Amino acid sequence: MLENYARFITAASAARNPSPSMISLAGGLPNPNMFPFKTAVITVENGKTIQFGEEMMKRALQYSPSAGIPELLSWLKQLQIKLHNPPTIHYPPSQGQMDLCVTSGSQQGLCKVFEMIINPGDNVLLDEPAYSGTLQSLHPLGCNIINVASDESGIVPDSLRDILSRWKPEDAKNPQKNTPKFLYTVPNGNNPTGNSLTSERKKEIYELARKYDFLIIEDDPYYFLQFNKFRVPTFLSMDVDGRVIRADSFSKIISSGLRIGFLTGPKPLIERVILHIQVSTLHPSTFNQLMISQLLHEWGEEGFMAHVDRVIDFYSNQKDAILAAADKWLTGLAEWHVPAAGMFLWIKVKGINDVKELIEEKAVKMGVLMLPGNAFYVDSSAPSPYLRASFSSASPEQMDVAFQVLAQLIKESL
Amino acid sequence: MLENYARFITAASAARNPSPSMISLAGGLPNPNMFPFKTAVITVENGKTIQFGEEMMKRALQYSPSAGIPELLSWLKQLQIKLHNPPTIHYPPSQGQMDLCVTSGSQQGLCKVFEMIINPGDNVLLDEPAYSGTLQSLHPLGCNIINVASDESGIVPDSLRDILSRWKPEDAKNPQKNTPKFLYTVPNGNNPTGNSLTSERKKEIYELARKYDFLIIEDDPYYFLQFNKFRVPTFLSMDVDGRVIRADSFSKIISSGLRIGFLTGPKPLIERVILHIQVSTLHPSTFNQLMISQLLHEWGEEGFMAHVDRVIDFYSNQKDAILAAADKWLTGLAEWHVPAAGMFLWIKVKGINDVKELIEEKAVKMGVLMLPGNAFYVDSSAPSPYLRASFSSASPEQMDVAFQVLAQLIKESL
Ligand SMILES: *Cc1c(COP(=O)(O)O)cnc(C)c1O
Ligand SMILES: *Cc1c(COP(=O)(O)O)cnc(C)c1O
Repeated sequence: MLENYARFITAASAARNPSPSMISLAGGLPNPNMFPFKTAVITVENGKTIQFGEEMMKRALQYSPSAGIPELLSWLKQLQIKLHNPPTIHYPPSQGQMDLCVTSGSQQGLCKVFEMIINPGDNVLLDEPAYSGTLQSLHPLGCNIINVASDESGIVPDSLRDILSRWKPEDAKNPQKNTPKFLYTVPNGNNPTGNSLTSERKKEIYELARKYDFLIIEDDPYYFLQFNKFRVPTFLSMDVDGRVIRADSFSKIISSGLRIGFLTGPKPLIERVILHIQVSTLHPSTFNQLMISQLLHEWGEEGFMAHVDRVIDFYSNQKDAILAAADKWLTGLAEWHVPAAGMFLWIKVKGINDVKELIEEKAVKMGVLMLPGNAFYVDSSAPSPYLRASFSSASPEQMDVAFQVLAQLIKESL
Repeated sequence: MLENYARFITAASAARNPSPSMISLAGGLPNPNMFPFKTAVITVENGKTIQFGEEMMKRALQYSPSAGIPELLSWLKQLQIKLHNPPTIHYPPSQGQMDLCVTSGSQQGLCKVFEMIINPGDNVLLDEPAYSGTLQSLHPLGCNIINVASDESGIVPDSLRDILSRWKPEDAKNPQKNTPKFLYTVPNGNNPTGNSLTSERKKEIYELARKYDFLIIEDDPYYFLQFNKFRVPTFLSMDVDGRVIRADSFSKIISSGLRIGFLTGPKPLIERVILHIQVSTLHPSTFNQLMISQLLHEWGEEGFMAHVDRVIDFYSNQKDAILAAADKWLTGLAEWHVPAAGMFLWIKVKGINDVKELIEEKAVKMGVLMLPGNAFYVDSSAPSPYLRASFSSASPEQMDVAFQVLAQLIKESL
């Protein structure tokens, strides 16, 4: 039941109801034999070709369960246990028993989670600069976003401690005190900053979240792109309270265009999210789930982790290329921290108040496109000296050209 | 864009903002080279094979525009023009210029439309019995659902006229008065009833929508499954005012499991749906959209309509089969109408109050299920004499078996 999670949940979310030998005339499935696609053959780099014969193609073209197809869900649960060993797998449902939901990309799960929790006027916690997409999702919900200080190691727990001191810990379960519903964070390779939390910080933030009793929403699309070969423990692995909701993405690792992600957290909150899925998308593409599931079952955890290693090596090499181009052209004209994960470099330009002018007007003129930092803040009209540079795609030639131009422009703009 | 649809739009919906030079480092795309699927071949029955070579696979696995791929959108826009010729294609944006959105199933779009529109306390109109999935969607949004009488030709205009008589026409644009936001209907082959609106009723209803200035939400997943070979004009075809939002579905025709449908309507409302999508699913599967696009462009409008004709002929034979089975076993035991479209027969059992015990314990034993009517009403705890029978899949033999058992169980309680 919802009873320990009710203070977190909206009146509308709580109001949702399920909306999913034997000759049955009771179902509402169309006839699959009418669908025009018949068989599929899918090629896999140095891998086993995936084949959908006639009967698997009928499955793939047909409706399937809201939470995901059972083979994928089971594979992903075992993955989570192997990687995070969450203490909640062993608890009753009311106490936050770990559960998982395949979603249509990890943004879908996150959005349904924000929609589940937020009433207008609710207080929520995040560190700016934050992903512009999360900001635009929170804005129409009408909550006050309360900014927590961050630095090259993510959220500074001293700043969080100081923000929360405006309440008493005893206020949390008092329905008349507007204590924070949650803290939102991207712990690995934050977009735009590139910075990651340390485990020391995570342990410290987790104790605060216990002390003031709010949820941690751990949005982690670069979990599998950490450049340090030992991965940092997640909030999920330390979640003794069942207060963590985790969003994982295949968008950087397997495919972004396939729209397959997954949400993991306390069963009663996952159930709310699934009930919302049941009246919207109904489920993620059955076809794309079968493609991924067949790949992952043939790979095993081991083949999966080898591919992740391969992808990390590529991004590591790209990261070294962009840092060298920056060392070359931008030293003394700008500041940046080495990215700990992900695909972005966050550059603070010296001696210029707002950089938006410099990029939109002048850089474009020169055939170079960087992104200004403005859209990563709650007040995006405030001036910004930062720009986000992507290193996922550019060649070393193109990075060299891009930074000469940026160097030229920094200097000309004084 | 908004001011004259603002009256229909929630506060949250209107607050949403957009959330989507030879060298660009400004982009947020992962490298598609890292994704493990390299090429794909999908066969089409008596059609040309769909091939994703190396470069088209990279595109299929990558993010794409929130409203859909440009080639699917243009092909669908030309389809709507051919089938419906909406008055609205020539209007400026603000006055409701026709626009289209590809969605992850037609239900995603419907859900985003209800959410975009409804504030707690709002009045909405519809006819019961209605789709249980629609009812579960509306329930948590807190609106007053006002039932409109329907019969075997669908919504009865005189009932609509009488209900609306409780409001003044000139209160519609009074912000302080709570006139109906919209009429929701499924005008071909309503699930569960199988009945369809006639064009005369459509004209009448449209004129009422104009008089009381509400929107029509035309949810039309069986439009391509009409058993009269000449299709009824749609609300979209007569939409001089730009007050019609139309949801189309490929689910019954091409594939339910690919999660591709689309929404047509006034650009300012479609714009609101898109902005919601940009912070949730982001877009529908690029892979699935490209498979469908290749299919449709190769077929052209003619191959598409020939395919549709074959699906109608198939379902039309199932309809005949289930009707014969009904005549054989149920004459003088039940009442039903012949379905005008869709895949359901709706049966009233005579001389019984609630079928729920009759089916969900007594008939399950003999190995037969049909859906009790309760879930198709706003108050599902009320007793129902009705059963919904699907004819999409069962063979004529299994139909005989189910109606034999049904006939028997009714005898055992007459
Ligand atoms: C890349 C990324 C994602 C992934 O989006 P999906 O919906 O999983 O495709 C989510 N959040 C951030 C901040 C990202 O950078
Ligand atoms: C079958 C059906 C649909 C189809 O939904 P998709 O999201 O397009 O699969 C929608 N509404 C009703 C009433 C239906 O019966």
